[PDB]
Amino acid sequence: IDPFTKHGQKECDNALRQLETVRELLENPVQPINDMSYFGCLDSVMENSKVLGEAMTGISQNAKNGNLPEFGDAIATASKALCGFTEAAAQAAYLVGVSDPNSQAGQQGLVEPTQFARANQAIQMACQSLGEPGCTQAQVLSAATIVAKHTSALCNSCRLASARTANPTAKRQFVQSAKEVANSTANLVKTIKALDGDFTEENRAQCRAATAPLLEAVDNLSAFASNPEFSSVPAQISPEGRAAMEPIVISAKTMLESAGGLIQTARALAVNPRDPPRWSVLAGHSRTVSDSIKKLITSMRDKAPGQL
Repeated sequence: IDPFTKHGQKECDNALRQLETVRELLENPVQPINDMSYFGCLDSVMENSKVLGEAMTGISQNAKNGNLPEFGDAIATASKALCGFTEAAAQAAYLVGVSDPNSQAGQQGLVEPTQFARANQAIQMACQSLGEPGCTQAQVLSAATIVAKHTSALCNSCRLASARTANPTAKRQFVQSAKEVANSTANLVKTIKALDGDFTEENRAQCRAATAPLLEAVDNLSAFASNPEFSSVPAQISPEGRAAMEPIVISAKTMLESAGGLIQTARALAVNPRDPPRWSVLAGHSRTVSDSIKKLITSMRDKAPGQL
């Protein structure tokens, strides 16, 4: 296969993978998707529906006329607009479903807690680099200093954890934790400078020593943070909330499903556009993608007065 057609067909396959990933946003929205306000979602849906409508014209025109570079560009643009659209729709659907008097908003966990696997991995990596013969001076230094930036950011998380937990026993572990990590992390930073100034076996032994109190401090924290009452609590959306969000949610799903059929079918037409059955299939998908977006827009506008 010639590389231009391969490239065009790869654009479509990358687009279909992207739609599959983004569709998950619609499965159970029980947390905000992003930080848009309701009108921000509506504004984004409006903007994406113009970008999409143009890209859809470009997908059919360029597959018909054989312009493969522009076809693959229009498929990429369509994809980014559909992903945009879905992020805005899923966020709007969440905002609607939680706003019902019988629903309770989602609560985000106090810490990450991926931030803690990542810190502990940095430490293990720095220990291996400090210990094992296979690293340059510069490289032992980077692996030590990357530990400092994880643990330093763990201090900001403690702070925000305490200065928002209500629960005081936790608030105090998080204030205390911040100090232990800050004190251990300052200690490590000190050893790293002494090392990047005189690169001896004993200064290397000092940085190594400095990681144990630090790692213990990240372990008292990393372990204690992911207790219960600290994991995010999903929204509890009432039957009425669910029914109110449903037209947004189903129209966005139906949009994505028919967009996938439009792209899959375009992927074949770009190689051979003399195919009336596939143009008819594409047109069917295209009409559904357009009807879906109209419904979604209508549904978002019907509810928008509540968000003023």
